Amino acid sequence: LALSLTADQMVSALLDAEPPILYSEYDPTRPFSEASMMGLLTNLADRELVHMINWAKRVPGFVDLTRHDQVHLLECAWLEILMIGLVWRSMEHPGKLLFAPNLLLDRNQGKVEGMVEIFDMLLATSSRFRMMNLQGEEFVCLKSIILLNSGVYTFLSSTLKSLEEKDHIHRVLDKITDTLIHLMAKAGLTLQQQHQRLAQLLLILSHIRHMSNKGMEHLYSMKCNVVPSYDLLLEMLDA
Amino acid sequence: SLALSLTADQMVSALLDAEPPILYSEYSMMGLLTNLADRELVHMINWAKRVPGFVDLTRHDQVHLLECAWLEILMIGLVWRSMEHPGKLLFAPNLLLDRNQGEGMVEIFDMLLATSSRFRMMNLQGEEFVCLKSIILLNSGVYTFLSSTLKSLEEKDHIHRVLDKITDTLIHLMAKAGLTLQQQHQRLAQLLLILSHIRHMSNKGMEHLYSMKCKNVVPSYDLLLEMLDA
Ligand SMILES: CC(C)=CCn1nc(-c2ccc(O)cc2O)c2cccc(C(F)(F)F)c21
Ligand SMILES: CC(C)=CCn1nc(-c2ccc(O)cc2O)c2cccc(C(F)(F)F)c21
Repeated sequence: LALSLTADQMVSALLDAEPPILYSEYDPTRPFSEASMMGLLTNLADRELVHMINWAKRVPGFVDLTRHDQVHLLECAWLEILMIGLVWRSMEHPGKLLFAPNLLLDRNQGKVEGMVEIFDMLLATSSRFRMMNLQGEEFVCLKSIILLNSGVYTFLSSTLKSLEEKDHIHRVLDKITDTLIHLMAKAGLTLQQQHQRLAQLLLILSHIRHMSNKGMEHLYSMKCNVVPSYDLLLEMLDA
Repeated sequence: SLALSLTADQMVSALLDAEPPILYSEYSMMGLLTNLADRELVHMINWAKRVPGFVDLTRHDQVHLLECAWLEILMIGLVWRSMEHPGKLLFAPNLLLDRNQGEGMVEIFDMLLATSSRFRMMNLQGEEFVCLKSIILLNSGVYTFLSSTLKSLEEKDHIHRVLDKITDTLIHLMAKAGLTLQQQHQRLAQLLLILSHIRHMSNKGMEHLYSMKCKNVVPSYDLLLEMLDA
């Protein structure tokens, strides 16, 4: 089971679980309009969705959850997860968001003003990871943490099983924390640097939550989808 | 620079000394929060000026931090107040609400409750608490300064440096309470992850103000700037 993994076995499992990078619908009309871009982002996200489920089911400890909790965690975290993907992808492309390898946009290219604030936010984050020289093995830990953390406070409670599930999530989070710290020691950071890096990394998740909330906000503000329903996800979950 | 030299114990002591008082609700739900919020904000600005590192920022930077953190700061105070009242939110000593007295915003109410209860199972400590509060003041708005000029870059480093001193401070508090090296970093992580949840609740909150046509209760950049300058 998942709580038994060493830190080395946790990084390995997480690396192996990695989803693939997808391409954007090939050769769209350029220049873009506001909706054409959104049609492209939306299409891409939907296609990534399928793969994130495959990825989520291989996150040590995810499967031990009832289906209901697996869905609720994904519901809450999916955009955050895409967004950290993006920001990772974009690190060595100052000024640009690499949504797909055939879809690399600067702040002017794509066609709203609330959108450009998010874009700006994604760019900032990406620089920050670049500044911190974020490592791949750290990124997979962070992405996993996002998955297990984002929706855990809103399980709601009561029943003993509801408490068990929350307690299990929290224990997996702890091993991921042990894993991050292990990577940091391994790399030769002092304890003090280790603690500090861990904090700096985790604080960034709060910004990623914020951006997701902003993004979700916008998504709900179109008369179109375009946001995976509970049943959609449940289904996608049964093997 | 001052702030960067503090010890873990001096940092905590500065932070406890700076705590706002707990105010009473003076005397519709939106009515009561607005009355309370408005009075609390005055105190929050004076608390903020006392957070080590914070006055070393430019006034425009102080304002942006506050503008970004204000609801999360209210909210976290609320969760800490309610910690010892499971099932209830202690808005004020004379305004302690249960889930059922909770029109819209029962979602936010529930989340608030869940956070409080998370606090309670964690045995969250007053000293840890004040450290998290400060972390939020300095973290929530730092990624959106605007870099550009040399100053804005110097301001960002300085914030990150203070944040690191709050990190050392939390760890010190845990090492001193007896936690093992392992338990220290797991607890530091559990603490900070909760902050994502607070951000989340704050955003839902704002969302809810705008759909209540209550956009007005928000402190504006200029409102904030005038209060700081006093
Ligand atoms: C241009 C802006 C402000 C984007 C925010 N955003 N980002 C992605 C996304 C899709 C795939 C991916 O891998 C990573 C992503 O971040 C995305 C997908 C749908 C809607 C939005 C939104 F929120 F803008 F409406 C999205
Ligand atoms: C100005 C307004 C109404 C903000 C909205 N607000 N304010 C507080 C809050 C206020 C003061 C305080 O001491 C503690 C609090 O938690 C609060 C708590 C729960 C939900 C909301 C909601 F949904 F309106 F955003 C809240």
